[PDB]
Amino acid sequence: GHMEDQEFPNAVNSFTPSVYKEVLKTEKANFLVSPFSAATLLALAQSGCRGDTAEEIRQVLHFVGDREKAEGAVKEVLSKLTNEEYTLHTANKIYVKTNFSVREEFQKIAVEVYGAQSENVDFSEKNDAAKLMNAWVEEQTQHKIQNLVDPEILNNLTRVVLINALYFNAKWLVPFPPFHTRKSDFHKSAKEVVQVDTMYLDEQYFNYYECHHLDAKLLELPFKGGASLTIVLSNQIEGLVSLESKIKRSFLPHNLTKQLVNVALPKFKIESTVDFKKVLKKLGVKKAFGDEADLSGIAGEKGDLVISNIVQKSFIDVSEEGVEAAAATYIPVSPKQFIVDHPFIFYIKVKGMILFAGRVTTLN
Repeated sequence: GHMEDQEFPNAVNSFTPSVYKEVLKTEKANFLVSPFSAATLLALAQSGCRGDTAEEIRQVLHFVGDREKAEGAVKEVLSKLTNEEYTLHTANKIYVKTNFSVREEFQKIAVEVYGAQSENVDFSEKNDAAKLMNAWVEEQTQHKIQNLVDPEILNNLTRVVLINALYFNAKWLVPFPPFHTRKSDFHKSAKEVVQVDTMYLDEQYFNYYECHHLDAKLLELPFKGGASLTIVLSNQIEGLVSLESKIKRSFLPHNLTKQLVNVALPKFKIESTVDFKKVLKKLGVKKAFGDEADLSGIAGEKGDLVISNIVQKSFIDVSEEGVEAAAATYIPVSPKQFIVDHPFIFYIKVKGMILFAGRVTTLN
């Protein structure tokens, strides 16, 4: 990012499993989360904070000290997540209590550096505020993400709200042939099975790895432009919890090599809404949410504003052409087996950086 001494891409990757472990606590089935995107929003917040407040956020993001560096670093990653071959869509905003006019300097850095914006809003009228924020999110996500803010979360004390909506769009480098898509067994556990739409791709060379410590297999499915979707598949039907007790190892980079493989991957769609205040509190951000809070870089004086809520909403829709891809039309000219037919972890990487992570434990 800024080069005097990458370790921002690296900080996100270590942040990722910590976030996953927290989200698990409240999510009981499938989920999707972007630790990366949340991280860039919180970094925006951090820039408007001061003293121990801002320093804490820095500590938890295990982000770098210098502000030209932090800002430059985040500015670089965000600029690259726009490709000819794939696009990350984000609607990130920091809405602030009307009483305290947002400093123009902060609204500017939001746009110029952190791919977000900031705006004053009256939280008094709960439902108008909610609608306003949600309508903005809809316009910015082509109406794909709706009702992000539940007006019930708003109250007389709402001071600063972080909104973080996103979704990813990419094409498989080697798409699945839809003719071969069929209903097949998916084992949610030993005792229960279901029939769900499953896609099939044979005799392809994909990055593959057998992790012996984890008793799992890993497969990296390539997107056009260098992005990828990585599945972490336990060798045993009910082995997911095990992988989650060792969640750190599951996201670590491995010596993946191209092996000849057949793949059976269910189609899946997931929508998640994540309370990142809850997450960040367990990870070490305390001051910014309470009385000692210092958001004077955003507006007002110390103690006027606190971060009241942090809400991420995202979805993923996995199909034959890729993710959030419309049905096109295509034709082409003793393999390892990668049959994804029980619960698994997945994650999307771009240029070595994890963008999204999640799990599927249930399908229909």
